[PDB]
Amino acid sequence: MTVVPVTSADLDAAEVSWFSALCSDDYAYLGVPDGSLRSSFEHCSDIVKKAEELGFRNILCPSSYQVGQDTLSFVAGCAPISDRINFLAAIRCGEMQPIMLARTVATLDHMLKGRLTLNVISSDFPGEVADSAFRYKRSHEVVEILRQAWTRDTIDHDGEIYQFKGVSTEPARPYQLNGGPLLYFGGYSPDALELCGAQCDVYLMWPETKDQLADRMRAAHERAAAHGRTLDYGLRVHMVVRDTEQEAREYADHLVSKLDDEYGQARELADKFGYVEPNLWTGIGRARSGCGAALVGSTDQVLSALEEYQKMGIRAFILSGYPHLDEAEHFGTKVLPQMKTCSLPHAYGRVPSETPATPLGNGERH
Amino acid sequence: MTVVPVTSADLDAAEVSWFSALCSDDYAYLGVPDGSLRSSFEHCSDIVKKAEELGFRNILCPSSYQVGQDTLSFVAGCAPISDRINFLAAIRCGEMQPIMLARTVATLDHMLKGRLTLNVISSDFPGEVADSAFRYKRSHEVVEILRQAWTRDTIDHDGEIYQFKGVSTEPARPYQLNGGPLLYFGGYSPDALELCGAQCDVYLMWPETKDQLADRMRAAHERAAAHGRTLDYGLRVHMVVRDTEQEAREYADHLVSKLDDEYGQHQARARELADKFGYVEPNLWTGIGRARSGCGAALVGSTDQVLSALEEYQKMGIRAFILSGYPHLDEAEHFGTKVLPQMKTCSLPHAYGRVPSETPATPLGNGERHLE
Repeated sequence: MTVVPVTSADLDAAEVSWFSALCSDDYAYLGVPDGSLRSSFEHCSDIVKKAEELGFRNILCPSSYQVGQDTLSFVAGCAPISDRINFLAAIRCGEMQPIMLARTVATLDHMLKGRLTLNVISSDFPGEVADSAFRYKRSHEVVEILRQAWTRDTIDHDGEIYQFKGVSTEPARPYQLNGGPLLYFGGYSPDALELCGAQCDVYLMWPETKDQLADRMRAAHERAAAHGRTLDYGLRVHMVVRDTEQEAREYADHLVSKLDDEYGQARELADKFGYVEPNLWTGIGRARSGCGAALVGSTDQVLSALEEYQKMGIRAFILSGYPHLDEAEHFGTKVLPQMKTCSLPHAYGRVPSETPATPLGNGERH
Repeated sequence: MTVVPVTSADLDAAEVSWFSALCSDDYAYLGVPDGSLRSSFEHCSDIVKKAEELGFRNILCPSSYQVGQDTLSFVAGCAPISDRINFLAAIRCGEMQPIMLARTVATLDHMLKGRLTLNVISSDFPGEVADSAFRYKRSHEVVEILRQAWTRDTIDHDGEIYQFKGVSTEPARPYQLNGGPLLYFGGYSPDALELCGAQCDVYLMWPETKDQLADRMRAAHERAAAHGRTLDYGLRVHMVVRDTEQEAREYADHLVSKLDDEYGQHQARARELADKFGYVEPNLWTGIGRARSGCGAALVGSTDQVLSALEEYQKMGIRAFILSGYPHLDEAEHFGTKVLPQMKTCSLPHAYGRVPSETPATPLGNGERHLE
């Protein structure tokens, strides 16, 4: 069947997401600063606007100290302007004070009538450096707390890094039910699995050999099962999709074309930046934009690959092209229509239909 | 003579601000929890929308762990929806990590094409308890840093609470120039003056006897002048304003009517708590203070009484007003149709010269984008 048991087993669809590129991540030629495509609100919202326009059911919103929009600001920016699309908010644990994060989570959740998914990154703070051990221990206690806000009356958490005995959750009650919003995050180190295992609702994978992926999927599930839980499974990958393959390979070679790479040329080139699979091009990795591989192929090639990834159990896709605008337009008109899509929160059953009996909703105000 | 020198001396106007009430602060009868008036986005934005509709030039956006909108979220909420009105964002220092705050500040600033003013509150964090000494020392280092972001190329700050050696400001460059956005905040405690002194652009005063205010204004200026700075001065007060005074006194007595106070009173045992909760001035009713809402006094009077009182406050040097009624919606409607049109208003940032006219040469604006 599926590589491992997946929480959304019986689901005959998948969440096909785009990318807001809030961290000056958008480009015309990779390595080439293009003024048109700075990560400004006008632009980045245009993406969300066009992404929703085309029927993408979520969009990742990254968070780093680069020129661009603060995640949570941008989400709230777009909340009024959006109708249908879910948001995937990057959130560095410890960055905003847990209880306040808990609130902001709620606030947004209500701003979006449930269309929210916190993505829990655990990296170093800007201008700060503390070791993995702590950073995860921290990101643990922060989710532990967010979870209390969403489930309990009162926050009672006596940790190594944080301590809260008896803090009303009324300020921080979210739109979503049944344990609160969904958490899409990954991690490969044991520490980052333990977390993806105890607390991932979704587990993200950066792109690899169809078999290497299986191994990740197992390695994750093993840790999840020890906490008596099943995960769902998602793929971050880039995208170059056209009618014809010799059009896609062409554009792909156009994207890196100006990049003054180590391979910009005793010329014994070890070029292990070629097609690790039929349609999985690791060449894009010669601009280390985080995602080091891209689906490249005809409409039908891409569609088949995603249909395969789906057969395995990968229930979410977090796609991203260059430009982020134009490439969403392609995949949108071409591949999207031909998938059965969903919103994981709607399926997982967290979002209610009419505004709920919350403090910020239809509850008794005390 | 204004009581003390004010930064906006020759300014023939004032910034007349309203109140978003994001901290379940809105009511019909004080002490009476009303579902109608939750601090939800729909509602609180309606205020900003109505407040801007009427020509209020700023709106304070408070920040506490009560049922309501997170400030900075709500500001960014309203940024797309607004055209004219400035926002005054409450900002608990240390709450968000300084460098990231610095960014968020920029992000918003650009979302608002300059229509931003951070209000620097220095209280305890939710579920946390730390001694005043530290809380201020912290709020110091946080402004010190925000200011670097707004002025310098990289952030270099070695503090007791925070340390950042050499952190590009490119991510965190604001829309505003000339020292960055404006800081409206108060404080009466020594520590809170020293700060309002070293770092207030505006200094906010909760309502008092026109003379008691003067004393605050002096005590503030002493600290400001010691740093070789002039402040501007702003008044938080509530509002009940009508055509007729015996209409305003009426509504006022209606607001506290349900409040289950010690004052809610045959062996004739009657205390004079109306000594404590009556008209300390002509039009300054301390009765609202029964509601132990933060602002313990309200302007109450005819249109023309209120207008005169504000014109008096203005003579002294108070160049900003942060007004708030009950309901927040309806009362803004009154003051708006009645008193507002009859004042010469402004935007302090526009006057202080911080906002530029065409989109600036910033990272997020019209600037050269540099390989990441």
